[PDB]
Amino acid sequence: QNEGHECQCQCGSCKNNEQCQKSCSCPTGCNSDDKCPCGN
Ligand SMILES: [Ag+]
Ligand SMILES: [Ag+]
Ligand SMILES: [Ag+]
Ligand SMILES: [Ag+]
Ligand SMILES: [Ag+]
Ligand SMILES: [Ag+]
Ligand SMILES: [Ag+]
Repeated sequence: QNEGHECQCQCGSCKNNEQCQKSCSCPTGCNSDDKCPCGN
């Protein structure tokens, strides 16, 4: 669960919706769409 980072999602849901831009284990590399089952 490595989500102690800055939301690094290059999507439109994270890059914008800051409701989940602070606790997602996305390994600051998330750059795909079927690799973002993030909701927080
Ligand atoms: Ag994220
Ligand atoms: Ag995302
Ligand atoms: Ag992403
Ligand atoms: Ag996200
Ligand atoms: Ag986010
Ligand atoms: Ag995420
Ligand atoms: Ag993601």
